[PDB]
Amino acid sequence: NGDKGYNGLAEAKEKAIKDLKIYGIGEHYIKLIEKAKQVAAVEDLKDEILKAHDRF
Repeated sequence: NGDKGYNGLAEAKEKAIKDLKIYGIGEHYIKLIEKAKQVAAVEDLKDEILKAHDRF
């Protein structure tokens, strides 16, 4: 995970922030996915972001 040569990381980040935007997630958290080091971080961040969203 986090392979710079493959586009899997870029596609993972793309679909991750796609989900985020669907849930009305702001850029503050969307940037976290973009700054993710690896796909595992992308998945973990997305979840934690949506938890913070659902946390009221």
